[PDB]
Amino acid sequence: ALTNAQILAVIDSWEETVGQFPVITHHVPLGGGLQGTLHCYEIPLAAPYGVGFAKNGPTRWQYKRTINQVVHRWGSHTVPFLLEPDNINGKTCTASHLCHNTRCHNPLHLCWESLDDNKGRNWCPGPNGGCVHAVVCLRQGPLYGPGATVAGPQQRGSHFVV
Amino acid sequence: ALTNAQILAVIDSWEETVGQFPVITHHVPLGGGLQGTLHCYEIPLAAPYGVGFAKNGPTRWQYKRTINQVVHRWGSHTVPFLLEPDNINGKTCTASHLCHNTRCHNPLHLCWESLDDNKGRNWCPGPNGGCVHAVVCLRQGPLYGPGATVAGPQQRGSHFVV
DNA sequence: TTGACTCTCTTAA
DNA sequence: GAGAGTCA
DNA sequence: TTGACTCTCTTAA
DNA sequence: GAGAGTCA
Ligand SMILES: [Mg+2]
Ligand SMILES: [Mg+2]
Ligand SMILES: [Zn+2]
Ligand SMILES: [Zn+2]
Ligand SMILES: [Zn+2]
Ligand SMILES: [Zn+2]
Repeated sequence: ALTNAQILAVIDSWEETVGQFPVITHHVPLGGGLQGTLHCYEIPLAAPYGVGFAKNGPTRWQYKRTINQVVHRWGSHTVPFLLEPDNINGKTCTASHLCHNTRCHNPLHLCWESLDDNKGRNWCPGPNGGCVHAVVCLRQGPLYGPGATVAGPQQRGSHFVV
Repeated sequence: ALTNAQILAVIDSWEETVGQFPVITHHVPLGGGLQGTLHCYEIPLAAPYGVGFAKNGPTRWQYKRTINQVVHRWGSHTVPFLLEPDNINGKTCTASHLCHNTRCHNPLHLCWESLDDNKGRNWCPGPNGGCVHAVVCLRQGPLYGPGATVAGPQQRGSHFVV
């Protein structure tokens, strides 16, 4: 098994490498009609991505290090959380983008939470619009708003009551 | 089937059958510390379900009718919306439970919207807690709340800014 | 040991 | 959140 | 014609 | 949102 020291060295090598990813300034809604700025550290669109990084899907990457002749590989956004519990309330912990930018590997834009918590951030009103997430959102969710519902509740007869 | 008359006949037959399903009272959070009551018309847990209905998954059903000597079949919750556009902004329209109760087939608890709009209702603060859905929620979403995030954004070094 | 690809999988709407 | 096939 | 099962699929985190 | 294989 990797020791704590070895895990800390993986996190440090990952941070070193990600810290050299292009830093992109994004203006984002915070909720309440306010605008803010996020600084995303974006993995390149095509190879090479950076030492240890490889793309396993359109918006999926992995980080790989070989320690004492053994190859270790992690989801590319999971590395900041290698010293954390990997489940909570019986649910698997996932890397969760507070900036909603998959290419971003800025650990200040990531949290570690259930997939349900992760998904729900997509619709959050944001840190200035009423976010109640205990680990606060950095921005209004990209899908927040009135929606585009095509048809609402309706009946042709009188068989139903709400 | 093809004709508007045939489609109205399907909707009317579906409503009559669903209207005979047991009416179950559910007390629900509305947001804002308020509680309300919904009347769900719940398909039975096991066969027989009702004329035209059959279970294709743990919480999936289909409605089937023979028209023009051919079998026409639909997802059980899609029938109220057979005269509506089946897409919006290039996204497929889905039946979406405002009561978040899949066995319920009350059309006064259903709307017709993108899967994204559908999902997002799970986290809505509700009609008395700030729901902004243009087709208003009937209750606070079951996943609304602070979440259970295990670890927040963090870095070991000084490579990153928010 | 490393890069750049390949494949399939999980969840809950 | 879906569509479609196999039997009786 | 109708009922009661079976299977896999879609989406975007 | 994930894990793992192949090849040089
Ligand atoms: Mg996310
Ligand atoms: Mg729903
Ligand atoms: Zn970011
Ligand atoms: Zn939030
Ligand atoms: Zn209902
Ligand atoms: Zn709502």
